[PDB]
Amino acid sequence: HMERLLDELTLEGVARYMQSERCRRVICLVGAGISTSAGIPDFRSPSTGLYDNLEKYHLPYPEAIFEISYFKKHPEPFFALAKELYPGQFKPTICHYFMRLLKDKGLLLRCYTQNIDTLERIAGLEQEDLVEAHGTFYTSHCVSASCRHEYPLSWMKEKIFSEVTPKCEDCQSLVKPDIVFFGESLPARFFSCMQSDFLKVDLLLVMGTSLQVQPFASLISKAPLSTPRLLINKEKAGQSDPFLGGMDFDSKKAYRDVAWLGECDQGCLALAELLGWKKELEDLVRREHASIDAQS
Ligand SMILES: [Zn+2]
Repeated sequence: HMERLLDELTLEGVARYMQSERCRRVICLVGAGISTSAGIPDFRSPSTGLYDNLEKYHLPYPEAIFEISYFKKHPEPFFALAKELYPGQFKPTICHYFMRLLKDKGLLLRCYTQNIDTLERIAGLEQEDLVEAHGTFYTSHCVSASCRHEYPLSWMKEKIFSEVTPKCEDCQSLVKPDIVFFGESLPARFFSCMQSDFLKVDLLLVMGTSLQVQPFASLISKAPLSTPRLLINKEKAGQSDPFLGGMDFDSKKAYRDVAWLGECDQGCLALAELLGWKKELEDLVRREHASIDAQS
């Protein structure tokens, strides 16, 4: 398969491709693994125990706490759990700032994220750069269709910590964080952007996602057949399930998929180093972290 775009199936090969004229547009697909080093737990991991200690709320079924209709009937369990799990700090990771550098260098077509933690926005990705496939806590909206007053995270955090159920100042309906609940569709933006972006992509950077939740995981099968796909993740992921266009890292037919196994921050640091960006990345992270630490 000598017509392949990567000269070798390694991080070095990906970096050479990125700095070549053939690689102009990068799509990042990111999940919980890019935020665990910021102290944000993987909410979909059973080890997080998201559905443990819910007996106190007397739910009809455990998932009711994340179901839109139940939430509109009984929002208190959700907000109590949100207080319990609310992060102590919102400091984006090296990986988030690596994506900001991609944006700065003119390479970022889009970041599709499964995360709700807002760290992409704090790191400087703008609305146009992002597809928050599972929604976000970055904004909240009044639930009444005729009103839809928007509230920022600071307002919602004050309500969560004072243990006052958030109500709209205009109409007194419940205000809900913009995360996708059970019984809700993924945002239209997810499908709209997918249909356009994957015609234009030169590289998929898949970071911190095990590609286990649909339809987000299917994004990898939307890339053109020639598009290299780099996985930076603690574990290999995205390969075909031996039971049930997956990643092929290791067969003799492999031609475009590369796995770098380790912490996402370390993989992004290694890639930045190959690209000559390590000092830029360090300076950016150190300045942004200093700024966050110095909020007065
Ligand atoms: Zn309202």
